[PDB]
Amino acid sequence: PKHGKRYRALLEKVDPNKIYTIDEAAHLVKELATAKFDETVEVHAKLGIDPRRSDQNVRGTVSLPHGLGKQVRVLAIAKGEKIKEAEEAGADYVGGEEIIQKILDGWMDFDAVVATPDVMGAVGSKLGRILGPRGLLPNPKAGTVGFNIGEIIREIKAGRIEFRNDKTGAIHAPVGKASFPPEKLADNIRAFIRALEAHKPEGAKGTFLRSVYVTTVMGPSVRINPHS
RNA sequence: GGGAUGCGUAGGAUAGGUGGGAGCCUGUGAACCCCCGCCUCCGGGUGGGGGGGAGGCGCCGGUGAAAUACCACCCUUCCC
Ligand SMILES: [Mg+2]
Ligand SMILES: [Mg+2]
Ligand SMILES: [Mg+2]
Ligand SMILES: [Mg+2]
Ligand SMILES: [Mg+2]
Ligand SMILES: [Mg+2]
Ligand SMILES: [Mg+2]
Ligand SMILES: [Mg+2]
Ligand SMILES: [Mg+2]
Ligand SMILES: [Mg+2]
Ligand SMILES: [Mg+2]
Repeated sequence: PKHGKRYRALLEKVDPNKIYTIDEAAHLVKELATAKFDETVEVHAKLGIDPRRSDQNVRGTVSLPHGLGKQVRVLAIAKGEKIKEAEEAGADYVGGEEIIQKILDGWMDFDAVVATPDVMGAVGSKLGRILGPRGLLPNPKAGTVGFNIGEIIREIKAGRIEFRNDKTGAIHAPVGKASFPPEKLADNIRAFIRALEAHKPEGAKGTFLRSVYVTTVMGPSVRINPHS
């Protein structure tokens, strides 16, 4: 069949006609985590926007109240003293334009890139075609470009996530782990939804949150009332 | 309501987008072989019947603008 026995059992646990409250889903989603690791919990929403126009894009970051339950390998590219501000903030890999060469050669061992605006000329032109397609190019809207490198790094290390609608008008984010207590999952989920709504495009017509789902890495989805 | 889509070059090859992902499937039957429906760019994709009887997939690496298992929300175009 299309799914293995493990996944089939999980499918029994969901009412496919029910719209769950966030509180309920918080509990349920933990039951939907039966893979052989501590599964990330995810939220997905179908947005009432035209992804074809940039002025109706939804893109930002939100600090999850309870963090991500995952460490983020952070590479910072900075010039001068900012190089130390970076290291001190806890950056995994630190460097200036010199390390651009490493990435040009194929080095990709990191999850997030942050940089001072003053290296963004080189980063953009040298790394743009490498980091861009990977959604790893530092960017104001992603909160990954700034002179306050240490504050950015700390926010990211503290559980700040980025979200950006895809070309189909959908949007997705990790919001914790199946090991989180349900109340904490619930908080993180709301935090994300709130951040989403704070980025509703003025021009967006009709229901913004057309649908909102919660799920686990390897499990089925649960449809939720975003305002619960 | 149900199901599949998606093929420049390179790449094992028909790579839809994004997000998750370090695991996934498998005596509730792997590889492999035969047959069939639908689709087909004639490569295959996808679903199923029969045989078979324990391995298969991903990661890694490689190619690439992008990387594949698995899962989720969607898109396009299509079927029932
Ligand atoms: Mg194509
Ligand atoms: Mg293509
Ligand atoms: Mg994917
Ligand atoms: Mg990814
Ligand atoms: Mg058999
Ligand atoms: Mg069989
Ligand atoms: Mg024959
Ligand atoms: Mg066929
Ligand atoms: Mg076949
Ligand atoms: Mg048999
Ligand atoms: Mg899922």
